[PDB]
Amino acid sequence: WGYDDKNGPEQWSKLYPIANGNNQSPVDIKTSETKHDTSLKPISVSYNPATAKEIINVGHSFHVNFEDNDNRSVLKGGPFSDSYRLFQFHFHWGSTNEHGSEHTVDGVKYSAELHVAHWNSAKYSSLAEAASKADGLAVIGVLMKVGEANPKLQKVLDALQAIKTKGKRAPFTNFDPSTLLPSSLDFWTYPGSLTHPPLYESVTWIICKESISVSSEQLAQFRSLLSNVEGDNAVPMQHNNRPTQPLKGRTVRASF
Ligand SMILES: CC1(C)O[C@@H]2[C@@H](CO[C@@]3(COS(N)(=O)=O)OC(C)(C)O[C@@H]23)O1
Ligand SMILES: [Zn+2]
Repeated sequence: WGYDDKNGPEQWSKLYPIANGNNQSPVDIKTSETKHDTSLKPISVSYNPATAKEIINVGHSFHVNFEDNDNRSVLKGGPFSDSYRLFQFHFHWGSTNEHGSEHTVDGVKYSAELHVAHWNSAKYSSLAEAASKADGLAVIGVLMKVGEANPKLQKVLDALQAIKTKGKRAPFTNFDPSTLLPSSLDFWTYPGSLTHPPLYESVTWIICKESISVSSEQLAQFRSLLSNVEGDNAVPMQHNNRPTQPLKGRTVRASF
């Protein structure tokens, strides 16, 4: 699977029927229709830089994995009663600065989007087990607006030269991804899914209202990553964001 014309988002329903489900992500957040929930507690993240493990080129994107054998790096608060264990973060981008984010706010598309994923370690004992549970995954989404260079992305960006082609991987250690989050953690939350196959509707989304910046050149670096295996003709990763999906009755709650 990928985002090309033949194997993109529009063709995912073929092997994954859940793609047309009632809890799919991403979605367009309409602020006039969100419901402020007074019960929503503040988002609390506490990550240990030592849990950073490695970075991998998966063909359609790349992601940074974290050791998730214990609760050294966790997420709490918000709409959760359980503690969620950090295990990965990655980005989504588009072919041009005009688009790239997965979620949209009042129809506005941003240039990219950061996803920090965690799994429910209070109820399950592994990502594999939690991945398909309705309450198994928690993912923070941060909209990235094209503008000033984001120094926080530096380490991530510098590591890409070692995993240029599909399947390459390299250690990525000593990094706390909470340093990538916006100053304010006011958020929107709704029940959704993974935005890439298998598309399980096991994700409780936490979308930050505040965006973070990224320069046009930094985005270029993402797009310069290759989706081909070493040796083949270079084929740049131009985009990997899935179109917004129907809310189908779901209510998007706001912590503010
Ligand atoms: C690079 C990218 C998109 O992110 C990886 C992998 C497969 O899908 C994901 C999607 O997670 S998401 N986009 O719902 O946060 O689901 C998991 C299993 C959480 O890993 C994510 O590809
Ligand atoms: Zn994602």
